[PDB]
Amino acid sequence: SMQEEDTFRELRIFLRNVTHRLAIDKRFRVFTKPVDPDEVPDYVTVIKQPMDLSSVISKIDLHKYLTVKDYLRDIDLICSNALEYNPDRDPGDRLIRHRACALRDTAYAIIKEELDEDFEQLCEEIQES
Ligand SMILES: CC(=O)c1csc(NC(=O)C(C)(C)N)n1
Repeated sequence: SMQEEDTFRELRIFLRNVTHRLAIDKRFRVFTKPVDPDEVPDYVTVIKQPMDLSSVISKIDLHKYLTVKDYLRDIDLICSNALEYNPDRDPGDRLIRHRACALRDTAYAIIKEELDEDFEQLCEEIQES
């Protein structure tokens, strides 16, 4: 529909504003861009679906997210990716995991405070239709 395309447009604008805000936070600078193939050689070893905030922006612009739940699955995957690639006790692996979870917490907190439940409900009923 033309009204249903309005509400997906509204969704994307929201997901873009949220995503921009994770991305400009110093704590999450390591989640902004794909991991450098030189800087970290053995990443593509044990992480099978890389995900990062710039790829999330590109999935929005490509109309890949029809609901917030679908967006959050990709934030979950960033956080989940970081915990899996940094499982050691080291201070380097604990700084990264803490940042990851603070990314997840911030994303969910921003949505809980600023996305009307009903708006998300309408997004799911259109997608489910
Ligand atoms: C994106 C991500 O999960 C990531 C990027 S670099 C890194 N962590 C490390 O390179 C050390 C060895 C410091 N733990 N994690």
